[PDB]
Amino acid sequence: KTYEISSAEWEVMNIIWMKKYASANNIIEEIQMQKDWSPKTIRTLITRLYKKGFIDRKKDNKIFQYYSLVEESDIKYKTSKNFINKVYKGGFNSLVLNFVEKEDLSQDEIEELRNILNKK
Amino acid sequence: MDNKTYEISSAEWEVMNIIWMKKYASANNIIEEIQMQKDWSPKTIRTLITRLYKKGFIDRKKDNKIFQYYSLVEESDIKYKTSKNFINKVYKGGFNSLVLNFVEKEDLSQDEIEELRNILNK
Ligand SMILES: [Cl-]
Repeated sequence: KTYEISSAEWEVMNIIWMKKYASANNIIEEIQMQKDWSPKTIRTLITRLYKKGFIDRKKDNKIFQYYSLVEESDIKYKTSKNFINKVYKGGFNSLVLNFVEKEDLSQDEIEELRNILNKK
Repeated sequence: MDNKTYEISSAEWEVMNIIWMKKYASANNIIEEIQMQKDWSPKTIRTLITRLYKKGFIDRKKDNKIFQYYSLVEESDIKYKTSKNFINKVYKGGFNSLVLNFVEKEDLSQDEIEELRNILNK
C-alpha cells in the first residue's frame, strides 16, 4: 500500500516526519551524526523516496525542502503488522509477552504503558 | 571474535518456527510442514535450511541415517533482539511508541486489552 521501505529509508523518513520540511543538506547532517554514509549514498536515498512517491518538495530559496506524502502512523502500524506476522505467528500479545519477559522495564515505563491501554 | 551477525528473512522465520515447534526436525519433516501453508519447492526449502545452518542458527545430529535439525539459538532471545532492532529502526527506540501506535489503530475489544493488562501486571 504505502509499499516497501528499507532500513536506511526509515532513517530519512524519520528525520522528515520530525522536522516536517528538510533540505538535502539537513538530512545529510542528521544522518551523519550516527552514520558514516557519504553524501551520495544519502542523496540517493532521498532520490528513490521521492521517485517511489514517499516524499515531495517545494523550492524555498533555490533550495528544495522535502516533506512526507505518507501518514507516519499509518505506515508504521502497517509495517508493525507485517513484522508481527513474520516473527511472532501473527500475535501482538506474543510480542509484548516476549518484550516484558525480557526487558527490565522501569516503573515509569510500566505506568506509561498502563496509561496507553487505559485510553480506550 | 563471535560469529558474524545476520538478519533472518521472512521465509527463514517460517523454517525456524517449525524447528522450535518440533525441537528436532529432518529436511523432509520441514519440507512437508512448510508445504501445508506455502507453495515452495523442496529445493527452495532445502536452500533455506542450508542458509540457516551456514549462518549458525541451526545444527544437525544424525539419528538413524537421517540428519535432524535443531536450533542453536534460544527462541525468546533471538525474537527479542529482532524486536529491539525493529523498534530502533522504525520507532526511534520506543517500545512504548509501538504499543501506542498499535492501540490507536486496532479495534481492540476489551478482552484483547485485558490479557495485555495481565501481561504487564503479572
Ligand atoms: Cl505511496
